[PDB]
Amino acid sequence: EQLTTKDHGPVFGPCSQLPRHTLQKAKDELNEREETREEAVRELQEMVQAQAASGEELAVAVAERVQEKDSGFFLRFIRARKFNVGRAYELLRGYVNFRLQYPELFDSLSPEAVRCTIEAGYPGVLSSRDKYGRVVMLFNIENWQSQEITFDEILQAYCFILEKLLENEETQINGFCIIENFKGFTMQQAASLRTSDLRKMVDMLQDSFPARFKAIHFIHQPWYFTTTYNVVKPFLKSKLLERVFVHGDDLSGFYQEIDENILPSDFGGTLPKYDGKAVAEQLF
Repeated sequence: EQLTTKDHGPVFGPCSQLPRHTLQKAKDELNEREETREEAVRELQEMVQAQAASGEELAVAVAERVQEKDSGFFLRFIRARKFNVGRAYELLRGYVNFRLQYPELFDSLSPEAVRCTIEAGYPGVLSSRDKYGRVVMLFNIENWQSQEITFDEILQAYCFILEKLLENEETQINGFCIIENFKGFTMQQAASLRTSDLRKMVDMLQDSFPARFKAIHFIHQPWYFTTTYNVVKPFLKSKLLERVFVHGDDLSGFYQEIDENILPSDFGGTLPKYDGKAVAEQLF
C-alpha cells in the first residue's frame, strides 16, 4: 500500500524512466533489471521461427506477422507472461489466432471511422491512472444504441486503444482496469446483445493481448444484470472471473480501488462529463 494516484506517470504518451518503484513492482513478477530483458526477446524470436520450422500452420503464420517487429514489442509478451519464454510464445499464438478467429476487427480497418467511435466515448479512456497505476478503461451503456454503433466497432476501438497504450512501459507493468456503467442498461439492450458478441469480447480480454486486466467494475446495474452475467460467466477463466466486481449502488469498497477524485461525472466522480473528443485527439 502507501501509494497515491499521482505517484504514477502519464497514459497515452510512451514512457521514459521506470521509477516510482514500478520497476521494483516489475521485479515482483520475476523481472530482473539486468541481462534478462535483452535475451528474452532473442529467446522468443529464436523460438518463434524454431517452432515455425516444423511446418505448423499457426507457428508459421506467427513468424509471418512478427517478422517485421521491434524489440520493445516482443518484451510486451514477456512482461505479460511474468517473464516466461514458453508462456510468452503461447500468448503470441493466441495473439495471432485472435485476428484469425475474428477478421471483422482487422480487415477493412479504416482509422478514419474508428476515431468517430472513440470520440463517442466508446470505449472511454480515463486520462489518469488509478492508485495502482493502471490504465482505467471506461464504458457507459446509458443511451447506447447498437444500431448506430456495432458491438464490433467497440472492440475495434478497444483493440486500437490496447495496441497503442501498451507502448507505455508502465502500462505493461501495472496493467488495465475497466469500468462498466450499467445505469441505463435497459432490458431492450439486454436482449439485443448477441452471445457471439460476448464471446468475441471475452476472447479479447483473455489470452490475446499482452495486457494485464487486473479488475472489472460494474456500477448501477439493475436487478436483471445477473441474467446477462450468467451467460458470460462460462466464458471466463478462473483468473478473470475472480477479477470481475459488481457493486450496484453500494460503492463502499469501490472508491478505495478507484478514487472518486479522478472519475468523470458519468461515473459518480468529481471530474466533469467524460470527453471522448479530447482523449481521441491525444491518440491521433
